[PDB]
Amino acid sequence: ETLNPSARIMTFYPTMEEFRNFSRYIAYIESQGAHRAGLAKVVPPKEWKPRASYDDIDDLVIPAPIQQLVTGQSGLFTQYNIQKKAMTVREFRKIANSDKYCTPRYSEFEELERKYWKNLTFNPPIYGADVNGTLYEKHVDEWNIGRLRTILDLVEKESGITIEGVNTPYLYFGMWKTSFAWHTEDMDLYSINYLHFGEPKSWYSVPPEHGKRLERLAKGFFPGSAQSCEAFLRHKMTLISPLMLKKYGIPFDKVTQEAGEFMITFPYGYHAGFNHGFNCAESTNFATRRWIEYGKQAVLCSCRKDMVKISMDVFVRKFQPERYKLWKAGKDNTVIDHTLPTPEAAEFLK
Ligand SMILES: O=C(O)c1ccnc(C(=O)O)c1
Ligand code: NI
Ligand SMILES: [Zn+2]
Repeated sequence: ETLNPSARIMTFYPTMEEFRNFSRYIAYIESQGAHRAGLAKVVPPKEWKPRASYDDIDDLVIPAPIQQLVTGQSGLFTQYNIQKKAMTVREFRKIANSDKYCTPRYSEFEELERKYWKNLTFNPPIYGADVNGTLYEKHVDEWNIGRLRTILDLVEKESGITIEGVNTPYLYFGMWKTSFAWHTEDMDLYSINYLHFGEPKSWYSVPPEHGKRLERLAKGFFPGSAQSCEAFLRHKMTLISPLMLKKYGIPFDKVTQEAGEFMITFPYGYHAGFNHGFNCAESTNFATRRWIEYGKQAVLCSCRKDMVKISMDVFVRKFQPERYKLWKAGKDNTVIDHTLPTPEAAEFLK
């Protein structure tokens, strides 16, 4: 509880030697208290690239682009998705850069941020979100989102189950004012986000240790949603402005991600944000030993079929054998300490 006492978003510039073992570097950033913010930025070494170029992708199909209709006022919004017809990246980029949807002119990011919160209910944009794929070359051995080699691999290993976007990669083609609503990951997992190219993506984050304060507040503002689902934030429809969070005393931080940067999110780290203009991001979830307890305790959406539920059985039997029978008989009373680094970080703590 002494590392990163302010729970602020940290940034890391590893060398190529530090960069190589993905799981070990996550254990390192946690030894530095990065997980306390819920969100960390890792800027990869200059010589690292995941792809020779992106010249060849115009013909790539976005099967289900989503028009984002936002309704609300005074810092509180609900985002509704309108599924559009499939389109090629070529088609998507022409719409993104057209006068009707392009990024407005601005000086500071604080200026663009005001325009985002002022305008998010007007001129609904299109997000090429949740596209099954990867833009990593097959030989890329470091921080390859298609194969991170974390203990999350036990899901597919033990059961054969693949969960799209969770243990497989997703691409996201943004335009100006496209959004991701406030959410934690499925099963309160970690996630990795790489911005392959284009305009920036801005992020807000609430520290895991304060996640419950955010839920209590969301539940107050959206009482119908709360009555009808145990975890409605997981619908990823709820936008809440940082001025509202400030007004109700929720600690949050912000950060802008540029092309070529990774963002890590941590178990129970609520995050939200928006794209600045035409870009492309890739992400997936992953786990460390610390996640197992979060997985066991995650409150899952109780109202949608096709919602992600992972069996924790394999993880408890393997990594917590002494609590297995207790947990099974429904008696495992463990309280999560959000400040604690993952066991794998021992190495870096003397
Ligand atoms: O679309 C995004 O940018 C984004 C960012 C962070 N997280 C998610 C998610 O679906 O968890 C989506
Ligand atoms: Ni996310
Ligand atoms: Zn639900």
